Amino acid sequence: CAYRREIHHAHVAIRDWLAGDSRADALDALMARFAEDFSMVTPHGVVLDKTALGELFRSKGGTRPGLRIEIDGESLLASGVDGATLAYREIQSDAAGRSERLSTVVLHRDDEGRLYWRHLQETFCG
Repeated sequence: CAYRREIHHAHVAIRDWLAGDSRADALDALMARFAEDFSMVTPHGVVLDKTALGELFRSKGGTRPGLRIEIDGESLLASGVDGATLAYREIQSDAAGRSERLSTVVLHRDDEGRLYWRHLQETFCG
């Protein structure tokens, strides 16, 4: 579905950016997926707004060569005319190692079907 697709495509863009295999003007296009009022809770229990996430991604561009990101365990928790809330699992692996986290995302949709990230919370596993 469109929601599952957005979760996957966003992470492919994130992976390419972190690995240094991104398209031209990649970061702006990536940050455009996030709503103005986006907020997230990282696995460290730290809160980041859109501006803060953008600064973080800027500093991390190309820092994880060969990075691979796997998304699975997607579950539609709620959905309506304004969007949906879903849960999923994210696995990251590179030379430095592998990490697993569980996430909850709130996606906002406009009438043209376009999706924007409104909220994201992640929790480390293992």
